[PDB]
Amino acid sequence: GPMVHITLDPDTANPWLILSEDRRQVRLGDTQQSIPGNEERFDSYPMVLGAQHFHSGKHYWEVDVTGKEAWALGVCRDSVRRKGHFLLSSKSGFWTIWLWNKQKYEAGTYPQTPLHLQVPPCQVGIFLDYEAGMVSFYNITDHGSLIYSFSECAFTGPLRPFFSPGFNDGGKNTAPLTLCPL
Ligand SMILES: C[C@@H](O)c1ccc2c(c1)N(CCCN(C)C)c1ccccc1S2
Repeated sequence: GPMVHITLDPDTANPWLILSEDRRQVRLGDTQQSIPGNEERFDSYPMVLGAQHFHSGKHYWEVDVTGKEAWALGVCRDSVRRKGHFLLSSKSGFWTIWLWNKQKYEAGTYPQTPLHLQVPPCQVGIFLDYEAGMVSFYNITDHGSLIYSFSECAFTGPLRPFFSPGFNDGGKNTAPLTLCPL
């Protein structure tokens, strides 16, 4: 079925991230880790990919975001740029939504789309339909209501799950993103 056990890919993880031993949780650290500058690693924001690659088909996973003031979630092309600054944009191979400033939910269209959520999500579901060209986000706290769906996505090659537990801010947003057991 579509549900997939996601694990995080340590080789992609920005040095400001701390991954759990089981690679099912990620949080912001208070200082940068000393780790390699390999080509796969995101170097400018606290971002990490799932290890799994999606070439086709339907895939679903859930993430716990309880109480965090910021986070970003979704899917991206494996071929996205890893080094440097960029726009988390569905014009650049990212299909993402995010929260920042405790209450500002946005979809990563270009320009960005403000999202009005009646029930702040504590868990988010991400449904990828490769052949349908869609990435859809569901509010598990609100009986699975639709947060946002990207459609007409140009998918070529493998996609990857995408995560950020926040940006660097001073160490306030310290709780992890946790991949829910399915
Ligand atoms: C504009 C778009 O390209 C972009 C790129 C990288 C990131 C974000 C947005 N934001 C939202 C803006 C935050 N900023 C004002 C300090 C994030 C939200 C949650 C976790 C990480 C991030 S990093």
